[PDB]
This record gives sequence, C-alpha cells and structure tokens, in this order.
Amino acid sequence: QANLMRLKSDLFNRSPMYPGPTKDDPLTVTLGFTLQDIVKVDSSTNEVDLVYYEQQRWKLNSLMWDPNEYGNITDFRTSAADIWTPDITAYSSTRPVQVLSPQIAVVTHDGSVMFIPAQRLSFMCDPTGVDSEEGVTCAVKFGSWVYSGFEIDLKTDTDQVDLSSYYASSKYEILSATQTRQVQHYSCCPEPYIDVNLVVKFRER
Amino acid sequence: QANLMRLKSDLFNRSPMYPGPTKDDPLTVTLGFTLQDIVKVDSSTNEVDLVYYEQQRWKLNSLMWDPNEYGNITDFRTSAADIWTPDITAYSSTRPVQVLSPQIAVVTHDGSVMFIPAQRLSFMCDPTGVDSEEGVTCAVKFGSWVYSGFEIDLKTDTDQVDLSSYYASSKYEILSATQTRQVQHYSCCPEPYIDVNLVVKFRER
Amino acid sequence: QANLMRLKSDLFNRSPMYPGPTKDDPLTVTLGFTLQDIVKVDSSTNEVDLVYYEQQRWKLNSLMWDPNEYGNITDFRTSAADIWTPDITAYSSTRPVQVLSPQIAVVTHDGSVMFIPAQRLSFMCDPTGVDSEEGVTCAVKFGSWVYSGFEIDLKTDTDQVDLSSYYASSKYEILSATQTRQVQHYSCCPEPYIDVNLVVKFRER
Amino acid sequence: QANLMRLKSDLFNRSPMYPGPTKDDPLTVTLGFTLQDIVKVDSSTNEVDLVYYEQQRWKLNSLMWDPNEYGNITDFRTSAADIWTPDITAYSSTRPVQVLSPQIAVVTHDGSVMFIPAQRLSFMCDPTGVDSEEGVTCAVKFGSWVYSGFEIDLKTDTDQVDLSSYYASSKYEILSATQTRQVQHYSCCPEPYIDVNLVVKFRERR
Amino acid sequence: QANLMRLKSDLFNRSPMYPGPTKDDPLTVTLGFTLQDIVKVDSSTNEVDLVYYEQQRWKLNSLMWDPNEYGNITDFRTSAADIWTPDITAYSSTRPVQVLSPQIAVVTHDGSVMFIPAQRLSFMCDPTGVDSEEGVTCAVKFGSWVYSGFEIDLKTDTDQVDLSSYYASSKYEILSATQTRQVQHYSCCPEPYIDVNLVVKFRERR
Ligand SMILES: NC(=O)c1ccc(-c2cc([C@H]3C[C@@H]4CC[C@H]3N4)cnc2F)nc1
Ligand SMILES: NC(=O)c1ccc(-c2cc([C@H]3C[C@@H]4CC[C@H]3N4)cnc2F)nc1
Ligand SMILES: NC(=O)c1ccc(-c2cc([C@H]3C[C@@H]4CC[C@H]3N4)cnc2F)nc1
Ligand SMILES: NC(=O)c1ccc(-c2cc([C@H]3C[C@@H]4CC[C@H]3N4)cnc2F)nc1
Ligand SMILES: NC(=O)c1ccc(-c2cc([C@H]3C[C@@H]4CC[C@H]3N4)cnc2F)nc1
Ligand SMILES: *[C@@H]1O[C@H](CO)[C@@H](O)[C@H](O)[C@H]1NC(C)=O
Ligand SMILES: *[C@@H]1O[C@H](CO)[C@@H](O)[C@H](O)[C@H]1NC(C)=O
Ligand SMILES: *[C@@H]1O[C@H](CO)[C@@H](O)[C@H](O)[C@H]1NC(C)=O
Ligand SMILES: *[C@@H]1O[C@H](CO)[C@@H](O)[C@H](O)[C@H]1NC(C)=O
Ligand SMILES: *[C@@H]1O[C@H](CO)[C@@H](O)[C@H](O)[C@H]1NC(C)=O
Repeated sequence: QANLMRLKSDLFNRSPMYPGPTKDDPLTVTLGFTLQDIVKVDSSTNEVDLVYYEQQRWKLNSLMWDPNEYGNITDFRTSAADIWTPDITAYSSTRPVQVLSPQIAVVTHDGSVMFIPAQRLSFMCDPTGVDSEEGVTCAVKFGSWVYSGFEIDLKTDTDQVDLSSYYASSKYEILSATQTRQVQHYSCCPEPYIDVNLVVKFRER
Repeated sequence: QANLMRLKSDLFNRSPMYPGPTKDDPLTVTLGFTLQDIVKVDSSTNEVDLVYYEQQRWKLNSLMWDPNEYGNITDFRTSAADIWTPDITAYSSTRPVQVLSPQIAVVTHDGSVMFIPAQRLSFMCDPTGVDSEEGVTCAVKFGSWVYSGFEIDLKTDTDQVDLSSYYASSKYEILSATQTRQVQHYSCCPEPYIDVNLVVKFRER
Repeated sequence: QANLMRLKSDLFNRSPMYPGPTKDDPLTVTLGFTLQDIVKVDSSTNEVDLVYYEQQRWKLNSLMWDPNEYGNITDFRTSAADIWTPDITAYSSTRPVQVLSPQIAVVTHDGSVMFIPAQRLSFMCDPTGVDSEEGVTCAVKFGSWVYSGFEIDLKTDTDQVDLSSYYASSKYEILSATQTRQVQHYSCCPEPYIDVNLVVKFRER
Repeated sequence: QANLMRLKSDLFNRSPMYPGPTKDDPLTVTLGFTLQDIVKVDSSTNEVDLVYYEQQRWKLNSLMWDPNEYGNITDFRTSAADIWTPDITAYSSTRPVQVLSPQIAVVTHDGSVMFIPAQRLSFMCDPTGVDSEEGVTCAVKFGSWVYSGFEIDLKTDTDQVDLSSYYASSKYEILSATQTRQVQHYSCCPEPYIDVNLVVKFRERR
Repeated sequence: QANLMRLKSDLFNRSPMYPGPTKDDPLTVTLGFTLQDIVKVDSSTNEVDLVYYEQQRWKLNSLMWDPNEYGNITDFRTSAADIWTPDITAYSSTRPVQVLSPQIAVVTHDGSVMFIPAQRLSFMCDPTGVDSEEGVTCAVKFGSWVYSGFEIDLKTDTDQVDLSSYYASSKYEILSATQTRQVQHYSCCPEPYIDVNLVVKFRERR
C-alpha cells in the first residue's frame, strides 16, 4: 500500500495532467476488438446492436517510473478519470454507447497504458438477407473524433477480430470479422483522419 | 507537452471565464449541418429522429495567442467544459438531444473555436406520405434559446447541407436538404432572434 | 466583458447565496405557459405527454445594481445554477420532467429574473373521447412543492395560454387552453398552497 | 434573508455533517404514504407501477435552535443534500425509483425534519384477476436497507394510506390501502430490521 | 455522534485513500447471491433479466480501530464513495447494471467491510425450452474486470444460492441455483482470473 500511494502521488499530484498529443509529440494507439454478441437487429430502422470489448493501448513518457524507487512495483490499476484516455468514437452510431465495465486502466512502469472498456453499441446496418445462407455484411469505423493523423495514429496487432468469447447460443453466427486500419478525408477538414474499420459478416443461426 | 501545458494555464487559470457575449461585444456563430441518417419516423406521434453533426464556429479576443511565445503551437484540443460554448437549441425537439461524440473543441491562435458535436434529435414532423414518390418535407430551427440577435447572430457558409456521409442503406433517401438563416419574433419577447432553418425533403428508399 | 465580469463577481462572489423566501420576505412568482405540442396520449395508462415552455418571473433586492457603475449594462444571462430558482412542480406527473432547453436565466438591473425552461411532461389524463367532435379536457396544477402561500405566491399576466407556437401538424388540435391561479389545502398540511391550473381541451385533428 | 443566512451558516458550516444514527443515539422515522395513481400493470412480467408521495419525519438535537437568536424564524426550507436523510428503500422494486419532486426538506426549530419525496415505483406484483369484482392484492415493504432496528425504528401515525389525492379517472380503483409496521429477520444479519408494509387492494374501474 | 465523527475523521481525512490490492498485499472477496426474481426473458434476443442482491465482504488493515478509543463503537455505516469497493462485474451482461439499493456499506472494527448492493441485470441466455417441464439452464460469471488472481481472489461461504426471498408469484420458478468459484484464462491476458459462476435452472410457473 505505502509504496503504491507514494507512486500515485508522485505521478498525479506533482504535475498538471497530460494535455493530450500534439504535432510535435504524436501518439499511436493500438486497437483490437473482442466480439461477444450480436444482440439484436432492427430491420425497420436498420440498426444493429453489438456487445464487445475494445482493447486500447498507448505509451507516455510522463507515466514512466523506476521500479526500484517504489518497492518493485511494475504496474498498477487506476481510475480512468486520473489519466488522459483517447477519444475513440464509432462513426456510425445511432445511440450513446453504453458502458458495461468499470472505468479502470492499467499503467506499466515503461509508461504504457492498457484500457479495455466493454460496450454496447447501436450502429447503422441493413440486416436484409440475414436469414439466408450468404448472410449480411456490416461495417463501422472507429477513430478519434477530434485529432487528425498528425496527432493520433492507430494500428492493430492482427487483422482478425477475436471470436473466442463469442456467445455460442446467440441468434446470429459470425462468418468473418476483420479489423483494418484506414485513412479517410472528410468534407469539413483538409487533413487525414485514421480509423480502424470493423467488418462483420453474419447470419441467423 | 510543456509548451501546451503552459499555453492552457495562461488562457484558463489566469483569468475568470468568458461570461458570454453582450450588446457591446456581440458574437457571430457560424453553423453547418452534416446529415448522417434519418433513423426512424413515428407516424402515430409525428416525431422523426435524425443523426447528424453540427459544425459550430466562433471567435474571441480572449483566446488569442502569439505562436512564437509557445513553441509554434497554432491550435489545440480542449474539453468543452474549459470554455464557453453557444447555447444552440432545436426549437421543435420532443426529447433531450443525445450526444454521440466527445465534448472536445479545437481552439486556434487567432481566437477562433471549432466545435462539432454529433447528435441524435427527435423533433416534430408529420411523415404521412413518406412512402410516396413525392415524399415529405420537414423543418427544424436551430438557434440560441436565451440570446437575441443583439448578442448572438448566426450565419452559414453554404445553404446546402452536406450529404456526403449520408448512410447509403438508410430506410429513407434524401431529395434535398437546405440550411438557411432566418429572423424570428416571438410572443414572449420584443427583440429579433436568429436561427438556422434545416429543411429536409425525404422519402422511403 | 470587463464590466460584466465585474458585475457578476459583485453579485455572486461577495455574499452567500439567497436562501429563498421567508414569511417576513415572501416572493411572488409570475407563471405563463406556451404550449407547443400534445405529443401522445396513452389510453391504456391514462397518461398524456405535452411539450411546452414555462415562463417564470420573480424579483429580488439582492440582485439590483445601478447601470452607471457597470458600463450601462441593464441585463445579463447567467447559468441557473448561479442563482436561486423557484421549485415549481407539476402535481400529477407520472415521469420526471425532461428538460429541452439550456438552464440559463436573464437578470435585469431592477432585480427581476426571467427563466423560461422548455419541458416535456407526462401527466395523468383520461383521453377517452379524444376522437370525437367535443374532445377531452385535461388539467394539471403547477406550484411550489415545499413552500406554502405564506412564502411563495403565484400569479399570471393573462388567463389565456399562448398557442401561437402550437405545432400546426400535431395529431391533436387545441380547442381551448387556460391558466388560472387557485388556492389548495392538502391532508398533510394546515396552510394554503398556491398553484396555477393549466386546463387544456383538445381533440384529434 | 440576513437572519436565515446566519442560521444556515451556524447549523451547516460550523460542524461536520451528522454521521447518521448509532446504537447509543438511535432514531425513529415516521412514514406515511399518499397514493396518487396506479399507472400500469404488466401481466407478462408481473410488475406494477405506482405514483405516490412518502412523508418522512425525524428529529435531531444538532438541528435545534432558539428562534429569538435568529429573528423569530421557526422553520426553514433547505436542499436535502445539506442534511442527512434516511435510506428508506422498497424491498421488491424492479427498477430504480424515479424522483418526481424537488429534493428539498423543511427543518423546524425543535430539530425535527420533514421530507416528502414524490416517486414512481415499479415493483413485483401479479395482477391476474384485476379485471374481476374481487380484484388483486399487492404488497411492498419499505425500510432502511443498512440500519437494523437498534439504529432506526419506524412508525406510522395511522394505518390508513391517504387516498384523498387518488386520481379519480385512473384505470384502477382502490378497494383498500394500509400501511403497517413489521419486524423481519434476514439470513445475512443477526439483528431485527423494521419495515412498513404497504398493502393495496385494487381492481379495474367499473 | 461525537465519537463516530471523530472515528470517521481519523480513518478518512488523515490519510490518502486505499489504492486497492497489490501482488504483495492481495485481497480475498467473499461473494454470495440472494435471488429475488427472474423478471423477464426475451426469446427474440436471448436476454434474461434478474433481480438479486449480492453480498460482498473483504478486510483491510487500514480500516482497523480499537473500540475503547472511540466510545465502544464496534461498527459503522458509511457511504460507499468514502471507501474502496471491489470492481465485481458480470461477464456476459448486455446492459449497464441498474442499482436498486443505497450505496452504503458497513465497516467493522477488525477492518472488515460488508456491502450488499441490490441489482437488476440483463445477461446472455437462451430461454428456448423454458415452457417445458425440464426448463432451461443459464449461467453468468462474476469477477473483477481488471485484477487477476494475483491481486483479487474470490470465495463463497456456500455453493447454494439463497432462494428464501424468491418472489412466490414470479412468472418463473427456480428449480436450482448454485454459486461456484472458477479459474479462467482469457485471450488478452497470460494470468489467471477468478470468478464465481452463478448457474440457475428455471421454468415457467405451473
Ligand atoms: N484544424 C482545425 O482547426 C480543426 C478544427 C476542428 C476539428 C474537428 C474535426 C471533427 C471532424 C473530423 C472527423 C469527421 C467528423 C469529425 N471527425 C470534429 N471535431 C473537431 F473539432 N479538427 C480540426
Ligand atoms: N429582455 C429580457 O430581459 C429577456 C429575458 C428573458 C429572455 C428569454 C427568452 C427565451 C425565449 C425567446 C426564444 C423563444 C423561446 C425562448 N427562446 C428564453 N429564455 C429567456 F431567458 N430573453 C430576454
Ligand atoms: N410546516 C412545516 O414544517 C412543513 C413541513 C413540510 C412541508 C412540505 C409539504 C409538502 C406537501 C405540500 C404540497 C402537497 C404535497 C406536498 N406539496 C412537501 N414537502 C414538504 F416538505 N410543508 C411544511
Ligand atoms: N452487523 C453487521 O456487521 C452488518 C453488516 C452489513 C449489514 C447490511 C445489511 C443489509 C441487508 C439487511 C436487509 C436485507 C437485505 C439488506 N437489507 C444490507 N447492507 C448492509 F450493509 N447489516 C449489518
Ligand atoms: N498487466 C497487464 O499487461 C494487463 C493489462 C490490462 C489488463 C486488463 C484486463 C482486462 C481483461 C481481463 C478479463 C477478461 C477481459 C478483461 N477482463 C480488462 N481490463 C484490463 F485493464 N490486465 C492486465
Ligand atoms: C525488490 O528487489 C530487490 C532484489 O533485486 C530486493 O533487494 C528488494 O527487497 C525487493 N523488494 C522490496 C519490497 O523492496
Ligand atoms: C519555431 O519557429 C521558428 C521560426 O521559423 C523555427 O526556426 C523553430 O525551430 C521552431 N520551434 C519549434 C518547432 O519548436
Ligand atoms: C454609458 O452612458 C453614457 C451616457 O449616455 C455614455 O456617454 C457612455 O458612452 C455609455 N457607455 C459606457 C461604456 O460607459
Ligand atoms: C420577535 O417577535 C417579537 C414579538 O413578540 C417582536 O417584538 C420582535 O421584534 C421579534 N424579534 C426580531 C429580532 O425581529
Ligand atoms: C465502554 O464500555 C465500558 C465497559 O467496558 C464502560 O464502562 C464505558 O462507560 C464505555 N465507554 C467508554 C470507554 O467510553
């Protein structure tokens, strides 16, 4: 307890909070999805609801420490309000995301942060044909809402979505699920934005 | 990091917050809409639900800085709670607006602020005839709830709503969409209020 | 800006907040309704939903100032959390009221305050007969929940509800709408409570 | 204004907040219900929705004052966040309670507090037979969730629920409504807990 | 009052908050469920809704005190925001948990804490066959979301879920209900996580 209280005090009480990334000190966030369930499709509004968790990983110099000065602590859990977190947003959602897990992240001595929020998302998707053998494909882009590619870049560790926790008695079975980095240009804005495109192909079980 | 922390400290910790516009120092807010989806119509209550994002832009002297005094920083991202934002309100909503994007704005060295909230809005609209070839037209006014034209004026850069992110497999297709400045007089109040009228004509796809 | 920051500082930072009205210093609140839409009726639960805005007006000595000492400022906008507001409550609601406008009031140099919240209210009302020529009548009382007539009195400027913003394509048309001061006694309590009774007569369009 | 600001400052800024009742300084809370409407029944989930207000009354020494030292003020209104309030909970609810009135209480010079929250409650109730002449009976217990009878006791002033504000055009009419003190033992916990059992008998209006 | 205000001040104002368990100072949380109602099943989405309360118990050195230094106070009630509480999470929920009881815990002089939140949970469950004599079985794992078995361990006092407060007029009857410790490995993570698996077998009332 004593060593950890001291470490947290030194990282969070002694400085102002990290103000986020800049063009001079950009940040790369690693994203990965673990898909748990396609809960419902609404064919009258073209909305689909997913439950998943989203692994987020980044690294800051201001969160480094030497374990020997703090009783060999290599990592700790902390409330996500104590730290900056990236503003990763689904681009075609139709409702506010519902949070299904505690807002707690893990910080490691090299300055890396891992944050794995579980979410339920409603997004735009036409499920016509879901009851056929071929199924339907739907897609949703995840990226920073406010930072361009000059401040936040994204990457994945793999292009395969993790399906090993997928609910075996779901109404829908997954035929494939990929997660892929893309670059986008928008009408509002001259600079490239980065996203990860989650593409899921599914049908009725 | 260091230069930005210093800049934010100088703009926000050294003064009281901007108390909003006055008759002596009025403010012009530029509005523009990007329509993403007409999600649903309810013909039994005459309510329609849109998903869009609303570009808001204004300029304050108290947010100016010289880039050379702060490591050539020309702009930064900041929480919308750190700054004043205009109280832009839909005049015929039937539910509280749901916020679909992070509450983060971008401030530029000339004192200009850009804020682009994504929203889902339920508003008053009769969808009878939506299943015909001619479609239906619906309209909603956006403006300040509490400031008259003597404190807040509005403008648009174009009268065409941006449709380039419109969901291609929506239940509804858009025939036209305009955004137009207007002046209104109300029973309660002797002074002109300004709004932007969003007029959307649509039908079943 | 400078004059207004100074005025707000002198009214709000230099004293404790107004603790509300007393028997020695009672307060009169003026109420008026502007009815926008009867959104739905539920004949299986006897609930009706209205959208309206409610004009509230009162006057305090502690909010007076001389305009000449503050750059000729005659009024200003301020967050409703910065000031006391009356606890006006619908007496037959079935859900929490939903707030559809920003919580911002206007204070004038004579000490008068105006606050105009837009609301959606579900309340108790039997809509049987709404589809006939004669229509139905429904009523809801608005008053302080906790202050009797010895601390808060109410009045209206007119007994006619403002119908000039009523949605022209509503499912329901308004035949009449009145707002009238009344005195009530309740089982819990020996002292008179004051309310304004909103009586609306309507039918299917 | 001046006298009241001064009184509130003396009661709330000069001390730490009341930490709640103890075995040495127990508290009696008086409860009473005023039933406004049975809004709906759901026979597919066995849930019923009531709208009521709940009168709560208790007394603390730390809220006493002499009226003569404060301009003859005998009582005042204050936000319920400024004071401790009892944690009265429905024991068979199926949704969070919805609050329909402002969170404001009235404190009197003898140290007594009155707080009357209006609420909408969904609770467990089988409405099968509601459309008959005999109706259905449903019941819900209200009590402290965390304090036993050694710290919080409950009482009623009357066993009759107040029906004088009952909505006359409700879908349901009330045949009877009682509010009655009871003592319960729970498996988790060695002390008796006190509740008030609200029993309502109703049917479809005819 | 005076002794308790003093005790609370000494435990909460004089130090920083407990930063949670570590590999060097791990923590064991005891869990137990009391099932009140299966409120609904949705066979079109495979979601089931339960109402229960979850008894949580743990022990910290930093919450110890000697009763003789504080007027023989052996325990007290305190807001759950004043203390650390474990981040126990259902692993197959489809909605945020709804809280049905006040967020108040009880701390005892030996440093032990008891916290008993009542909750409504929607979780993944196929109710096909619920209308038969054999019924359906459904399961949900409860565990820390962020702490592995090296920081938080779990146990139960019994493997039988408490059914003595189960609503007698529910749409569903319970045939059996167990609560059992398990060890899991996940794709994200090399270290063991501990959970308690709540297994409930039920059918439509007949
Ligand atoms: N260079 C600048 O001054 C500046 C100003 C504002 C923004 C911005 C951009 C976005 C949109 C870009 C992408 C598509 C829709 C939103 N996400 C959202 N919010 C913002 F504040 N970006 C850059
Ligand atoms: N001249 C004054 O002292 C004053 C006082 C109050 C208001 C005001 C006006 C409005 C309504 C005007 C428009 C239509 C409905 C609302 N938005 C809302 N909230 C307000 F506080 N405006 C000016
Ligand atoms: N004389 C006193 O000490 C005192 C105490 C409490 C109240 C009070 C009254 C009400 C009810 C009056 C009206 C009908 C139902 C509620 N609204 C609600 N909340 C309250 F706190 N009024 C006066
Ligand atoms: N003597 C003690 O150490 C102790 C500890 C905890 C509790 C307690 C009891 C309850 C339950 C008792 C009743 C049935 C369910 C809940 N309401 C809830 N929350 C609590 F914190 N009571 C006593
Ligand atoms: N020491 C580390 O490198 C590390 C990093 C992150 C996490 C973590 C793990 C989890 C998942 C474990 C279990 C199954 C899915 C989630 N709950 C959630 N939130 C977290 F922050 N644990 C360990
Ligand atoms: C930390 O590491 C070193 C061994 O390299 C050891 O001397 C020390 O005692 C360890 N643990 C603590 C709690 O200090
Ligand atoms: C800032 O601008 C000057 C002038 O062009 C440049 O020479 C200097 O290297 C810049 N400093 C930075 C990017 O920190
Ligand atoms: C205030 O009023 C006087 C008299 O009309 C005028 O001369 C002065 O310019 C006004 N404005 C300010 C900011 O003092
Ligand atoms: C309190 O009431 C008495 C009436 O008996 C009166 O004389 C006195 O003025 C009042 N006190 C104050 C401080 O107003
Ligand atoms: C605590 O209990 C003792 C008996 O052991 C009693 O005599 C004393 O009055 C109590 N109060 C204290 C120690 O403050």
